[PDB]
Amino acid sequence: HGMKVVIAGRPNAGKSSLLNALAGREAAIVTDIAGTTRDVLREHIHIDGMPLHIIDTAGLREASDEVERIGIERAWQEIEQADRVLFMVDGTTTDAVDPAEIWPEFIARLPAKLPITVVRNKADITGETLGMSEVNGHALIRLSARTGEGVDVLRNHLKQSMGFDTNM
Amino acid sequence: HGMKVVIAGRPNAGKSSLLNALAGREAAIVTDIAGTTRDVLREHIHIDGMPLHIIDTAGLREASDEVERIGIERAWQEIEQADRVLFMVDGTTTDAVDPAEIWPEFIARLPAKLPITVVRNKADITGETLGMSEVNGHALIRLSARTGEGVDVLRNHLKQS
Ligand SMILES: Nc1nc2c(ncn2[C@@H]2O[C@H](COP(=O)(O)OP(=O)(O)O)[C@@H](O)[C@H]2O)c(=O)[nH]1
Ligand SMILES: Nc1nc2c(ncn2[C@@H]2O[C@H](COP(=O)(O)OP(=O)(O)O)[C@@H](O)[C@H]2O)c(=O)[nH]1
Ligand code: ALF
Ligand code: ALF
Ligand SMILES: [Mg+2]
Ligand SMILES: [Mg+2]
Ligand SMILES: [N+]
Ligand SMILES: [N+]
Repeated sequence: HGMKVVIAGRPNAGKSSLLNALAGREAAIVTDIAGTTRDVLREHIHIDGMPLHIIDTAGLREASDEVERIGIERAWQEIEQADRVLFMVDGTTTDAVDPAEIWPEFIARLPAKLPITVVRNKADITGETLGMSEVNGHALIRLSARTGEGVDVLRNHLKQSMGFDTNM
Repeated sequence: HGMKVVIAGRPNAGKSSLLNALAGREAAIVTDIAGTTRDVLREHIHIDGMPLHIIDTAGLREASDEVERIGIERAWQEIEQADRVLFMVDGTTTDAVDPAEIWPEFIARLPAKLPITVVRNKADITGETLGMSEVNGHALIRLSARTGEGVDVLRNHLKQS
């Protein structure tokens, strides 16, 4: 059961690290090498009983080999079918918070009704204030997938935003 | 719930192809490049009502690529914890059917008593008679993960076993 949250963004942003933080398990390989993840990885999790599918994808860039090209094509296929996208941003590589200043082509390609949460990762390095805010109507979260600081704010956000109804 | 079936073997054996055949979707990326799969891939399926976790792994070898090396260590970790291993052999690379001939080091490393099914893949290229047999007490299945021929025999085997 549960809605689909897709984690997407540039290589090395910390997407698999976030998947692992959310799954509470080393589900995905994490290294400092861009293009570590190629296959789509999915974890089914629960937050206070609410089921949720978390989907980790290949970092989006010009592909360095055929496998990574296919992983990126599949990433877009998952984004297109997502219920929400977590746009993961390496906070050390940009100071911009509005995703139109970060990567407008990414934002523009997203399906019309698809909600996006901007996740500024690596707050442990940048020293940004942890937690939730808003920018141009998008949820904005600052956290560290590596240390786990601020990931509870994301969990609460997913709890509050990814709900659905059901019966027998 | 459901038992854990781990598909394991050399690179390019057709492990991800078999995952995709069993899962009925393009769950894993398939190419002719050794070391395509590195992360462990898991698909929960039901076969005629029976729940199974089918687990696809990095082809086993001494890899140079750091990520493939990690995937191979993780493949061994899955094998260690499996309820059955499907040992996939590329039928085009050997006529041998006994896994002791094919790759004794692999068979010897498996947990004591972990059941192993030898799967001779690429029967569409070799012309081998599809279906189930046995070798030295091991189940042996000849099939083509690409065309799907003989995969029904594997499905029935998993249900039975
Ligand atoms: N300092 C710090 N490093 C991080 C954080 N999140 C990820 N990393 C590192 O960034 C690199 C890439 O992480 P990974 O999860 O593989 O990125 P992906 O390619 O987007 O999946 C790895 O060296 C991670 O350990 C973080 O919050 N803080
Ligand atoms: N002709 C034929 N090719 C196959 C079959 N199964 C896999 N292949 C090919 O073998 C290559 C490796 O397949 P793949 O599933 O990625 O191998 P893996 O590394 O073991 O996962 C690919 O080019 C596949 O299309 C088969 O049954 N018949
Ligand atoms: F660069 Al990656 F998963 F390794 F997006
Ligand atoms: F060589 Al592979 F999955 F690509 F075992
Ligand atoms: Mg990754
Ligand atoms: Mg594979
Ligand atoms: N990475
Ligand atoms: N492959």
